Amino acid sequence: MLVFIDDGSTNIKLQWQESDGTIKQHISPNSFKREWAVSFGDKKVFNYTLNGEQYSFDPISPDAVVTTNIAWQYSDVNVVAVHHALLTSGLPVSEVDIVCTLPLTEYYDRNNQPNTENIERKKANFRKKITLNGGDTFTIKDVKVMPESIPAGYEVLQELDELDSLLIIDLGGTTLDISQVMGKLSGISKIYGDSSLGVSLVTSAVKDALSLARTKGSSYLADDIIIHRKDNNYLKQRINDENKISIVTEAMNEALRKLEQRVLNTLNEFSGYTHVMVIGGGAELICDAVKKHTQIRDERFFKTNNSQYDLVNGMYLIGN
Repeated sequence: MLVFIDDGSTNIKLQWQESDGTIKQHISPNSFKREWAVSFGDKKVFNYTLNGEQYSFDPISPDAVVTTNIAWQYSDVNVVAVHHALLTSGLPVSEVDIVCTLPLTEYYDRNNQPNTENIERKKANFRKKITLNGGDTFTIKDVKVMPESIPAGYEVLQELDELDSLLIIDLGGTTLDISQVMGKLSGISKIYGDSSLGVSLVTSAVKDALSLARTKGSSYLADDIIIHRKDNNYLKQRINDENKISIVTEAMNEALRKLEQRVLNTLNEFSGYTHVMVIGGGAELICDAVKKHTQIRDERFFKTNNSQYDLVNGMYLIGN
């Protein structure tokens, strides 16, 4: 069994192909604590032992998900989170070969060449043996690693000429990933990552202009205000105050301009691309500005955003 794994900063997504031919997907949390979870036998608990330390699944509010850092990708918890996903996936316990991920700037070095040191370190991490109290665990055999953003653009790359060059612009909640890839994924010419640029720049500007609480509830409100920014009636309906509307609107417009400018300034470091692709949760917010700035023709511009499984699905298409 070959399992494709998107072990990102907020959760674990799996994709694999069953005996017949059906493609299955699964998502699991990244919430684990460094201690034994006790049960009086009333609720289900997962107690693990990895290198020496013990760990347990720590179920928390789907509203308090913690975003992890780069170092997390080489930790014990990373390994436990993957094994836990396999255990709750539905797959039968067994030996499995896997493909996991490393962030763009971790997979590649500043010379745009694959950083062998990091990749090998990622692979060695899954060699640690794991046990589960009260049951058995999967056994990870072969481990391959893929960079994060690029697989999401494979479907498009597949139809490009190897001499063609695709500029993949991936704007997320808190980060920006840009990479120039040769047609059919026949090579990489340049990679660029910014960890302080994302949709949050606009979201925080909105939360601040409304004095919204820190609750995730205000996050949804802010998300909605951004989504429906051009529909003044939607807003009047939401924010009850013509004055608040004007205030939130210009704070939002100001934040978006700064967003567009910062993204374009980074794009100014790339050159030689023939096709452009914009993806990520913030794709809608910069779509127009990049199209105008790159002056690329419509048949050479792509917006393949579909779902949260885009990445792992792309990984699947590449190495199924």
